[PDB]
Amino acid sequence: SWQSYVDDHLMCDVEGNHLTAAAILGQDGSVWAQSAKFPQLKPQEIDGIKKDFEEPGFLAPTGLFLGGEKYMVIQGEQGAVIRGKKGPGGVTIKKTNQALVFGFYDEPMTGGQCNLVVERLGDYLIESEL
Repeated sequence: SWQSYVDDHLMCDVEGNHLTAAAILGQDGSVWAQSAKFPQLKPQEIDGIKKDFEEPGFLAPTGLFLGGEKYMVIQGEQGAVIRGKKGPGGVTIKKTNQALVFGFYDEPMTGGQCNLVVERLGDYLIESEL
């Protein structure tokens, strides 16, 4: 289900650590599944994300805001992945055909481990035509 993807794919422990929160939202902004601590995102934030996927670099000067919190944009994949850092944590956002997979991490988990779980699920949904 969309909820087993969140709980079993995204929240699966990678080297003992797991995401602080995860979710799959439809690109219209609606939540299909989310973990318990996932943030309430604003409309304008979901819009900035979609705009950065069309015009990469759109978010860098201003920051990646999620839940009213600022993230500093870090290197991603054009039109495919947006990554950010906020102190010892960060977030990875993977764009699929119909969705947006989000992954929030906090130390001791690393960015590489968050990228791994988030992007692999994203490539799996993309394969299933989602």
